[PDB]
Amino acid sequence: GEEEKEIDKLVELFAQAYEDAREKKRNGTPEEWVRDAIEEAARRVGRSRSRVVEALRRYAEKHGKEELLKRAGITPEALKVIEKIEKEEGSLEHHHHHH
Repeated sequence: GEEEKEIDKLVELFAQAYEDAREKKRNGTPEEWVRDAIEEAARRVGRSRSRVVEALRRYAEKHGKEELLKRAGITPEALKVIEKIEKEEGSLEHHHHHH
């Protein structure tokens, strides 16, 4: 009905984008395949690459990680790394700037 209207569909396009990334980067990593999938999932709707992260990550908190990995067509060994991609975008501790 009206539940997960902007969340569940944000995992659907991420699934096929992760497949496309794994097929073009055969010698790559699960982190590169999620990283490229998050971009194409955002590009599909015209959003930022950050808003889609909150969506696939919310979905795993609401449905559980075991449901997210099935919906995205990924392994739990790949799903656990998506949290490290979120923290790698959060690299304010690794850099210096004026404030």
